[PDB]
Amino acid sequence: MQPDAINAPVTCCYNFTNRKISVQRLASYRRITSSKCPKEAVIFKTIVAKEICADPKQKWVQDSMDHLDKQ
Repeated sequence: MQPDAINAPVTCCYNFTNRKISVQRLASYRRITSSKCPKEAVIFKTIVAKEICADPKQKWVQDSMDHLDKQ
């Protein structure tokens, strides 16, 4: 499949944020799935360039995808 992602760094989330984030401040996102991680997650990159770990299961989270996907 991959060429040789074995040397690629692996990024995982260990806890999730508890405060919802404004759509006006989210710049991007990415899904965390590597089986090397304790669990699935979403990493939101903010307008002030901060990266936050969020629960895939939360509505605010999912709706934030919708808006970034241009809804």
